[PDB]
Formats: sequence, structure tokens, C-alpha cells
Amino acid sequence: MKGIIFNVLEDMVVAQCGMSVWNELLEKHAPKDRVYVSAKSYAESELFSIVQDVAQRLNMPIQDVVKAFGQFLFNGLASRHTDVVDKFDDFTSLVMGIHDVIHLEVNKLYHEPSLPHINGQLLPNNQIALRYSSPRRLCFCAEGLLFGAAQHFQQKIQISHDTCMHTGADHCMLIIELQND
Ligand code: HEM
Repeated sequence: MKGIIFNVLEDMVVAQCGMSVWNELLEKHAPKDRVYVSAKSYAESELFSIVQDVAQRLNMPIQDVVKAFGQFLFNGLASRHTDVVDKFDDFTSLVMGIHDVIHLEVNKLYHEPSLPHINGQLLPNNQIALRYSSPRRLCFCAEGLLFGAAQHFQQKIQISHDTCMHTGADHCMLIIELQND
């Protein structure tokens, strides 16, 4: 009933340094309200400030922290939306269903028509072309999410990101190759 994203995160930090670290940097970087709502979208920037700081104390690079954060975010989320996710029965069905159902249901349940831009297209040889674009330029997170869902189903995959809005590009290009080993 309070910030779904922050809820799954609190579980991650608690596993790294404990709840004291989460409450410490949270109270320092928290606003006047001092509350994280999942239905709202305000004070959402605090997540970024928390990801870079938590990385400092945890002694980790922000690029790795944001990634790991995603992998786990998917795990916890699935447990809350197992109904929506389970509609894929397999990593292949989800990647292409991301924007589609997964982001269409959360919109009605929370937030409002303004979710990142994701276009999954199926290719041959068991490959999937996933396009990503959004000012948040938090693509680094999208990668982690893809790996989190893959592992959850003992499914190994590889992602090639040559196009990144972070490199002046207007969008991004993430190709997820599926292993048939
Ligand atoms: C691997 C699968 C997924 C991908 C690649 C994906 C990707 C993204 C990305 C990267 C964001 C973070 C904002 C940003 O783009 O910078 C986003 C936002 C969001 N996604 Fe997903 N998503 C996935 C699965 C899901 C699932 C399963 C749900 C439902 C539980 C979901 C719920 C959300 C929510 C709630 C937001 C909005 C965050 C906000 O604006 O406060 N997504 N998604």
C-alpha cells in the first residue's frame, strides 16, 4: 500500500546491510512527507538518489547497483503480479508482451498512461529485438529486469545493447538472444 518499487527494494538492501541502512539514508534523503506511494508518481526521483547513495555505502558502482536492483525488482514484482506475468508461461511470450499486457494492466491498477516506450519484436533463430526509449534513460534498469525474469525460469540469455539514448542516440536497441544449448 506504499511504493511498490520501494517495497521490493527495501527487501534487497535489508539482505545486503540490513534495515538500519535503509531507514538511515531514507530519512536523510526523504522529503517532508516521508512516504513512498505506488499509486502516485511524485518524489519518484528519490529512487535515483537512493540508488547512487546506497551504492556508495555498499561500495558498488551505480551502474551495477541499478542493474542488480532490476533483476530483483522483477522477482518481487512477479510475486505481486504473478497473475499478469504467468500469462507468458515462458520468457519468449513475455518479452513480446511487455508493453502490451504487462504495462497495460499496471496502468489501470496504478499510475497513468505514461509508461516508458517498449516495443518487442520477434526475430528468427530464437532472437528477440526489444526497443527502448524514455527520458528516464534508466535503460540500465530494463536490462536487469530482463535477466531477473530469465533466471526466475532457469532460462539463460544474452543482451546486446549497441544503441543507447545515453550515447546521444534518440532511442535504444536491445537484442535478446535465446540459448538453445
Ligand atoms: C522484463 C520485463 C519488464 C520490462 C523490460 C519492463 C521495463 C520497464 C522499465 C525499464 C521501467 C522503469 C522506468 C524506466 O523505463 O526508466 C518500467 C516501468 C514500470 N513497469 Fe515495467 N517492465 C517489465 C515488467 C513489468 C511488470 C511485470 C510489471 C508489472 C508488475 C511492470 C510494472 C511497471 C511499473 C509499475 C512501472 C512504472 C514505474 C513508475 O512510473 O512509477 N513492468 N518497466
